[PDB]
Amino acid sequence: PADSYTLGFIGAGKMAESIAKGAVRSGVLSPSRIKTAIHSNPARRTAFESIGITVLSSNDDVVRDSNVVVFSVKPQLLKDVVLKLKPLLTKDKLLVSVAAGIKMKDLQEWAGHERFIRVMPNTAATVGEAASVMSLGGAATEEDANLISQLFGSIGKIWKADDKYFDAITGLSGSGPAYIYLAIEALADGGVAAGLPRDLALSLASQTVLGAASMATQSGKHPGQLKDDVTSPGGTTIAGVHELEKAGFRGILMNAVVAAAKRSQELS
Amino acid sequence: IIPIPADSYTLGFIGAGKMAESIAKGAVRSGVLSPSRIKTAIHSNPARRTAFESIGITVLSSNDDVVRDSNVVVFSVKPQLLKDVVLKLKPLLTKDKLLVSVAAGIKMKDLQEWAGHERFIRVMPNTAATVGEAASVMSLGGAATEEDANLISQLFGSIGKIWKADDKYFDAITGLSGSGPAYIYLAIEALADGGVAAGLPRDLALSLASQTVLGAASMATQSGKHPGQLKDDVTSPGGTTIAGVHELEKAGFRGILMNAVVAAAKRSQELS
Amino acid sequence: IIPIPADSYTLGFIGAGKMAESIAKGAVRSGVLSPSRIKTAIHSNPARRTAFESIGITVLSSNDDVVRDSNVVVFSVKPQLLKDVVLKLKPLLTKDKLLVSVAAGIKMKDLQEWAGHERFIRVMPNTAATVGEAASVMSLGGAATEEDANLISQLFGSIGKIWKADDKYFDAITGLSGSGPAYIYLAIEALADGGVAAGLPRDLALSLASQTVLGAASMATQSGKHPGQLKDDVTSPGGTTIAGVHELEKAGFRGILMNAVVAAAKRSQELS
Amino acid sequence: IIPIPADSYTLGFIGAGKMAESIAKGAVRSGVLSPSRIKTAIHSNPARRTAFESIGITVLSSNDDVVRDSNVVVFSVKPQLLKDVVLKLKPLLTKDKLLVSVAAGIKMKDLQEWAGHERFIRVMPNTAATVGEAASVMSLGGAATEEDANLISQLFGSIGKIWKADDKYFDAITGLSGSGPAYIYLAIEALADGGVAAGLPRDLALSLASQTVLGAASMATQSGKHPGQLKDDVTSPGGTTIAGVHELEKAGFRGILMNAVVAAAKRSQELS
Ligand SMILES: [Cl-]
Ligand SMILES: [Cl-]
Ligand SMILES: [Cl-]
Ligand SMILES: [Cl-]
Repeated sequence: PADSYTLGFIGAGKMAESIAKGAVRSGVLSPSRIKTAIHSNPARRTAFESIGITVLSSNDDVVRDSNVVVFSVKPQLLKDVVLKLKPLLTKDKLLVSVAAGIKMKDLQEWAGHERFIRVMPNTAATVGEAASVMSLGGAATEEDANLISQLFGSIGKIWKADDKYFDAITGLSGSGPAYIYLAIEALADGGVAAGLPRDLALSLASQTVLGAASMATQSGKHPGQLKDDVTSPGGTTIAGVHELEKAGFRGILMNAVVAAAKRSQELS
Repeated sequence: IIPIPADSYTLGFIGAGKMAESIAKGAVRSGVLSPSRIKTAIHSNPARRTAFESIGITVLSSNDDVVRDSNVVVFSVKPQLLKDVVLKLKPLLTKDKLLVSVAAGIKMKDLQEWAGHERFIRVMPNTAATVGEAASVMSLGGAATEEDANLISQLFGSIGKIWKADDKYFDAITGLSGSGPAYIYLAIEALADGGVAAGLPRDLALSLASQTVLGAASMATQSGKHPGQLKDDVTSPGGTTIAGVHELEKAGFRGILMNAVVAAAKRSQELS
Repeated sequence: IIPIPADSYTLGFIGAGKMAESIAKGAVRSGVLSPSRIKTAIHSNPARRTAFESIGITVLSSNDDVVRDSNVVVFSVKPQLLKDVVLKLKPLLTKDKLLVSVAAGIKMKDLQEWAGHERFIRVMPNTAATVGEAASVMSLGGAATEEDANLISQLFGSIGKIWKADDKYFDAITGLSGSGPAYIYLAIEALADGGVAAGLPRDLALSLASQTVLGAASMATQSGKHPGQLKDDVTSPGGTTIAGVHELEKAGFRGILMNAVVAAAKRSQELS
Repeated sequence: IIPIPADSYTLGFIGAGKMAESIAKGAVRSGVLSPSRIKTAIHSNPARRTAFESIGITVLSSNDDVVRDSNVVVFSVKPQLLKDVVLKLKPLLTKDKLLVSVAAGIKMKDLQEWAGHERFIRVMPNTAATVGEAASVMSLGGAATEEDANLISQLFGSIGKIWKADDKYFDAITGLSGSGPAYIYLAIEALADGGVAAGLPRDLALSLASQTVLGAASMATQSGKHPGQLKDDVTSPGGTTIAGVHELEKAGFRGILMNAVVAAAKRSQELS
C-alpha cells in the first residue's frame, strides 16, 4: 500500500512536522494522505494546516484513518497513549515509534502485536539531514521496512540496526549534534582569536563543518584518508591537527559518545 | 579598466588541476557560463586534458593563448609556481582583463606587483569545492570593481559559499576554513571510534558519525540560531546529550579547537 | 482551607535569623506588608530582638503566640531544628494557616508529615535576599492553592526573583542558586587578584571586579540574549576579550563550573 | 581654559554608536542633561539617526558643527579611526572645550598630541553601559581640571559606576572591567549547563544562573565585606556549598580567572 497509503501522526511536534514536510516535499506523500490530531495548541494546528494537512480532533480518528501510524509524543507519555489506542491498533496497521529511549520489546507489549518499527531520528530532521536508524519488530515485513526507509529518507539518511544498539546510537547520532554545535562555536571563537570578524568566523565555521562532512559522506574515503588529503607537508593544516592530537581531541570525542551511551542505558 | 561583460565574458584557467576543474564544472553545470566560453591550457597531461574536454571545454597548447582569449583569468597553479607563471605572462595581462588567484598563501600585494596592475581578486577556497560545499573568501585588489567582485561571487558560488574579506584576514581564514576540514575529519573518525567503543558496528558508526556532523552543520547554517542556542535545544535535563557535552567541557574541547585554529593561523603567517 | 486575605494577612516568623529579617525588611520596604502585620518570637537573643524591633515589628515571647496570631507562618530555623519545632507547634498548625519553609534541604514530603497537613510551600532563597537580589524557587504542597502561591510569590518577589519548580528539582537548584553565590565570590576575588597581578591597585581591582560581574549579570538578565550571543558581542577580532576567553577555554573553565554545580547537587542529595 | 558651566553645558558626540547612545540616554534619563543640550553627527547612516532623534537629540550633518556647538565633546568612534577624526577636527578643538575619549586602547599621551592640548579626559567604560551598570574608569589629561573631572563623573555615573585612575593602569583595567563581562557570560552559560547536567530545565537553569551571579555581585558591591568573608558566610559545614567550592579549588578556578585577566591585559598592551 506504499503508493497510496495514509499516514497518521500521533503527536504533532516538530519531528512529526519535519517528517510530514519532508515526505510532501519529496513527493513520497501528498498532504491529503496525512492526518494528525491536536488539542488546544494553535501554533501546531497552523503548522500542519499550512502544509495542506487535515488536523482531526482525536487520536482515535487519526488511527482509524491511517495505514501507517507514527507515534512522536514525548517518551514519558507514549505508554498511556498506546494503551488508550490499543483496541484500534489492528495488525493491518504498521506502527512506528520515534520516541527516544523506548525499546521495541515495550512498544510491542503495549500495542499487543509486533508490527512495529522503531526509528530513531535526530534533530537535523528539521533541515532534511537526519541520521536515522530503524529497528524492526517481530512482525514488521521487509516491505514495511522499505516503506519506512522511503519515508525517513525524505528527512535525511536512514540505516538499519538491531534494537540492542539504540543506546549507543543515541550517544552518537542523537547526542552528537550538540558536540558539533560546541565545535562550531569553538571554531568561530578560534577564528576571532586569530583576528577574524565574528560574523565571518561563524559563517566560515559552520560551512567548513558542513563541507567536510559532505566530503566524508560522499567521497567513499576513510576519514584518515581525507585528513591525509588536506595535510600538506609542514603546512597550516597539519599544524592545527597536531594541536588537536597534543590535546587528545579524538579521545575526548570518544569519551563523549561513551558517556552519552552509558547515560542512555542508565535512563533505561 | 573596461567592465568585464557580465553575460559574455570568456574565462581562462591557468593551471588545470582539481580546483580549476571543480570551478569549471560547477560554473557550466550551474549555467554561469557555457563551456565554449572557457579555455584552459594543459601541457602534456592527457589525463587533465580529458577532464576538461569531457565537459566541453577547449584545451589550448599555451598559457599565452588562454590569456589572450580570456576576459577573466583564474590562476590555480601551485603557489610556489605562481610568480614565474605571472611574470612570463605579464605583457599579456592588460588592465582590461580581471585576474583571479586561488593560490593559498599568496597575498594581494604580491599578486599586484607581479602582474603590474591592481585588477586582481584573490580567492581562498577549501577542499569541499569537490562536493560543491567550499567555504571560500575573496579579497579585492585596488582596481577590482564591485562588478568584478560580483562576477567572481557568481563563479565561486558554483563550488560553495563565498564571502568577502580584507586580505589581512587571510591567515586566520586559512586556519579556520582552509584547515578546518581536517579537524572535522578527525572528529568524524573519533565519533565513529566512540560508537564502536560503545558497541556499535563500525560501518554504522562511521555512517552515523558523518551524517550527524553533516546534519548539525546544516542546522547551524540554516537555522538562524547561535550555536549555543542549538546546543540548548538538544540538551534535555539530565539527559544523554548533556552527559556527553559535560564530558566535552570537562576536557576543554572548545579550547582545543580554538588552539587548532590559532596554531594553523600562526603557521600561515609564518609561511609568509 | 480558607483563602488567606491577600491584602490584610498577618505573617509570623518562626526563626528570627537573617533570612527572616531580609524577608521582613523586603516586604515592609516594598509595601507588601506593614510592620504591624508581622510577628516573630525570639527567646534569649537581644541582638535579634533589636533587629526586628528596629523595623517596627513586634517580638513575642513564644512560638505559640506567633503562630496563633499569624495567617502565614514562615519557618526559618536551622534545618536540623525544624522537625522538632514543627512537631511542638503542631496543635496550632491548623489548615487555615499557610505554612512556608525556607529550610535548606527539607523536602515537602517531610514538611507535610510533620505538620499533619499539605497547606505548605517550600522556598529555597539564597543569600542575596539581604540586598533584594535573591534567586528563589518555590514548590507547592498538595493543598497549597494558586492564591497561596501568589501570596508567596509576592512576598519573595520583595527580596529578589522567584520561580516555581517541582520539589524533585531542589537538589539541583540547591547546587546552582543556593550554592552558586560562593562560586561567584571566588570569581570576584580571583578577578580582583588578576587585576592586581596585571598591575592594578587592590581597591580599584576589587571595585571593578564586583561591578564587572554585576554588570554582566545585568546584561544577561535584561538583554533577552543567549550568553553566547553576549560573549560574541564583546569579543572584538583579535582583541583583549577573546584573548582572555581563550585562556578560560584552554583551562576548561566551563566544565569546572559545571562540575561545581553537579558536585553541590550530588552533596545535596547525599544530605537528604 | 574657562570652567565648563556645570548646569548648562552642551555635550557633543563624535561617533554615534552604542556607547554614545547609552551615555546620552543615561544622562537624559538621570536628569544630568536635557536632550536639547546634546548633539551628534551621523553621516550616511539612518538607523543611528533614529536612535538619537527618538530620544529628542538633534543630529547634525557634520562633526564640525557638533564640535562648534559643544562645550564637552565625546569621541566614541572606533579606535582605529580616532586619530584621523581628531586631526581633521583639530582647528575647532579650542582649549575652552573639554574633550573626552571612550576609545579602547588609546592612551592619553596620544589623545593630547592629536588634539594639540591637554584638556582631555579618557574613559574606559564597559559593555554594561547599556543597562546602566558600566564599570568605568577615567584618567585626566594635563589640563583637565577637578571641575572637568566632576563633570565627567556625573556624566558617566549615569551609565554605571566610575572611578579615577592613572592612565598607566588602563591595559589592566581593559583586561578586567573591559573584557571581564565575557568571562562572566561564559560563567553564566556554564552554570546553566551545570544545572541542566544536574537535571534542571534549561530555562530555569539559565534564569537561576543569571540571577545568582547578579545577586552575589550585588552582595559584594553593597556588603562592605571581603569576598572571602562572603564565601565563609555561605559555606555551611560539610554542606552543599563547600562541596561545590572544593571542586572549584581542586580545579584551580581562581588561577584560571587570574590568567584570563593577565592575558587580556597583556593583549591590551600588545595592541599598543
Ligand atoms: Cl595545509
Ligand atoms: Cl538528551
Ligand atoms: Cl575585545
Ligand atoms: Cl551550604
